[PDB]
Amino acid sequence: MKTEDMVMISIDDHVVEPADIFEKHFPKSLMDQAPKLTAHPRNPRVQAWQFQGTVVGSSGLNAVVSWPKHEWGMDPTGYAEMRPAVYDMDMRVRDMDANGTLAATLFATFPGFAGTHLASLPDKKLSLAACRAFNDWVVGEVPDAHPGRFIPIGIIPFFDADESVAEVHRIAAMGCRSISIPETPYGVGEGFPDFKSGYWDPIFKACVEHNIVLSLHIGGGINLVKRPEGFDIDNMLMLTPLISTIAATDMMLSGAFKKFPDLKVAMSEGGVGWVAPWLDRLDRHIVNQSWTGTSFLPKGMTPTDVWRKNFLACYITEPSGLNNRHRLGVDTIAWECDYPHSDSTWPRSPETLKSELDAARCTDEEVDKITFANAAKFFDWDPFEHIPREEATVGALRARATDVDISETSKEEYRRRYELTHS
Amino acid sequence: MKTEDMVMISIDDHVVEPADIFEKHFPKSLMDQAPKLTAHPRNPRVQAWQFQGTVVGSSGLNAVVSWPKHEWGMDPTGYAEMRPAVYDMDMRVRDMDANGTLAATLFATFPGFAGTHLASLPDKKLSLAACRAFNDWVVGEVPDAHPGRFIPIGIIPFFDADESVAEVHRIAAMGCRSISIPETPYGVGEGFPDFKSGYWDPIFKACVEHNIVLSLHIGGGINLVKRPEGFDIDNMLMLTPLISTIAATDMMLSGAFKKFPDLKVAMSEGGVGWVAPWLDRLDRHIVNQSWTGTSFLPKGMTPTDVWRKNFLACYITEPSGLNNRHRLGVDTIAWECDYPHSDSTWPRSPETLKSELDAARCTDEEVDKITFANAAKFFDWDPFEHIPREEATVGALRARATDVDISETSKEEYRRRYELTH
Ligand SMILES: [Mg+2]
Ligand SMILES: [Mn+2]
Ligand SMILES: [Mn+2]
Ligand SMILES: [Mn+2]
Ligand SMILES: [Mn+2]
Repeated sequence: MKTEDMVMISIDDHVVEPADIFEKHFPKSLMDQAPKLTAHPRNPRVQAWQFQGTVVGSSGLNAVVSWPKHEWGMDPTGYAEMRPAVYDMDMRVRDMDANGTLAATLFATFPGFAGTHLASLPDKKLSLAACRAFNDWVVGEVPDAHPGRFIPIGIIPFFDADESVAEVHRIAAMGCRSISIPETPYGVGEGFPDFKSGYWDPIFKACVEHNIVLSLHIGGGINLVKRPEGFDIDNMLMLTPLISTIAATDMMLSGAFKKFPDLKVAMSEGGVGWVAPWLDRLDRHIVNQSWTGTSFLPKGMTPTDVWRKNFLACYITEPSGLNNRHRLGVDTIAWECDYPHSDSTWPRSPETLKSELDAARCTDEEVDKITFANAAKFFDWDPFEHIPREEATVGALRARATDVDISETSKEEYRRRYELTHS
Repeated sequence: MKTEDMVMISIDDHVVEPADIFEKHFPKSLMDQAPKLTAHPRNPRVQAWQFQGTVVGSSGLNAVVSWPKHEWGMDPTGYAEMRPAVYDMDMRVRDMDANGTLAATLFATFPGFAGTHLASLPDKKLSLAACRAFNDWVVGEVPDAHPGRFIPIGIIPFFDADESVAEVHRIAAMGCRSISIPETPYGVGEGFPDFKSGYWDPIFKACVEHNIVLSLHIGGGINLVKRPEGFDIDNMLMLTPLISTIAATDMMLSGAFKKFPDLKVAMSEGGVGWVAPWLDRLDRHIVNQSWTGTSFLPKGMTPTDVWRKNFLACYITEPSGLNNRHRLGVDTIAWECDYPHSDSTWPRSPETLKSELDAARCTDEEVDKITFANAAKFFDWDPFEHIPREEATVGALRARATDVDISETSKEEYRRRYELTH
């Protein structure tokens, strides 16, 4: 197979919500309490969202596409500095065309990719309104404005189980395929109930009823880990995506799959390699403990069986990861772009992934599984409903974007263009 | 190769120090302050070590050898309940013969396998004395009494850098090949200095001068991870050996290999599979950050280069771990028995490992590397100085031990035998 004939669905990307999202979707009677854009306290030159006495904005590692690498950093950033495609979905699909990406899966910024910023705030009626307004935009408006380009994923008001169940039903009917939930809830704020407590069971139940995937995105497990005093960016960047073992262990040992055997879990941005040693240890534990007469799994299943039925490993780039694909089961590995994060392979995702696939001796069947078919089955999404397959390939989408400039562009030049646009 | 013809060195096992260790090795002038046996406050049926107003005993997951599985647990256990081989080194070598194990590497129980129990106590003169007495026993007496069966490994009084350097030099002269140090020092107690701070540099320097390996054994990383209030033994037991990524990242990014290019680090009981995804991310980071003109690594070296020269991955059983052996470099993977821990494969270590090696299509040369030759080279230890190779194989050692009973034996029966004896 040629690079140009790949079909690529990404099951993990990120969106910066545009400035009018709450003007358009917050309840009118609550509008004077809606999230509003203000200058960041540490950067009058960039805006951020003020909500319930808090201000939050985008990190400068999470919207870096096309920036020179020396401009990447932890400091807050904002619309003026960003390539417009990070916040303008009309421009986003053009960047996706240029990268050969058929579909993307948009994790939230302002509410938290798992909704934890809304869950941290004291007025839960206000936080609930903000959750529903966000879902109305990212689940309803965006996928319908760009049919076939976005896999609908939302968040829930997980501080309130009954309201979370209601929201699952509500966004299921809007086409929601996944909800992003905190991967290690006991690590969030003061702590929320863990998966073993039963607190999440009505949410798990409603998701199974709608075939909705739980996306457990990295970023929670790192907050569990004590570090030495001096903040080491490089150390954090190294550990943060390599410890999905914690949340996956929690979910496996919670008994969730014995109670809900059809429950689906995607370990978003977790990579591949962590799975193999973890399954080896779990598999051996179940064998060695079979004398107890019970386990956290449905009867007659090994951990590897449950991996293959209920889990999806998700990765951007990991050349050695595919050397255990037969251990895991090749059906359980899905690619992601992670646009516009520092870890994204944009705008060379096809070439970068194809080189790894070729070095791992992937067959064409395996290429298709990893680049789109595993994700499409797991998220119950038809990639060619709105865009025929011959028009959905890397080569065909790139042919629509020969005019898209993908060269390195300073955040200062985006700012100059932004200031010209808004005067 | 047949099972019987393997040669097996374990670079990670554990010892339960016997009752007379401090009677024999603690300074005579301080004997009234030595650790002394007493009833364990949480289990009066077993003894435990009292030292400086604390009492610590063995865990029932760390001396399980021959017990029925339903008897394994986190309750304290003691001499009376243990198979004698766990604390009696004359019986230990017979259990090693029965398992086909040529050599073992004995991590401590009472001081902490990295000495953190001694470091937690207020009187550091007594803690230093206990450290030196333990090293005298486990580095000096035990390997001398059983030549060729134990790779000498010690601990250090790491609460004091000057005393630690002095002790490295002292135990190096006794044949020490490794020191076990806390893998994540900032998580120990209220926190000790991390590897990046430079505090450990004179210790690293002394180790390199004697070609002594740093053993970073699992168990410290888990104490960094917040858990929910509701405890799940299984959750702890599942996570504890799978997060060696933390301490390895700390050591890699500390700059220690830039300052000490020959420093050697063994990730004891850490498994294998964590390495490949971690090296992929480190290799990528160093490529993508090369514009900075700085690195935590020596010039002209990638993270994979430093892995191959400076690290050893250590594992008991991991059927899928060898599927990235060429990624890592097959010279960097070493087997371990972890006797007498719950994770040990005793008394069928050869059979269990061989099945994994065959399934991974290992060549005879790769078999020899993983079972003994990588460890022997990494720890600069000659496996055939006292025992010729022909007499050192699984089959030859097991022929020494055909009379050794290895059947399941309840801890109540060991207690019956123990109490008759005493
Ligand atoms: Mg139904
Ligand atoms: Mn992501
Ligand atoms: Mn990311
Ligand atoms: Mn061990
Ligand atoms: Mn162990």
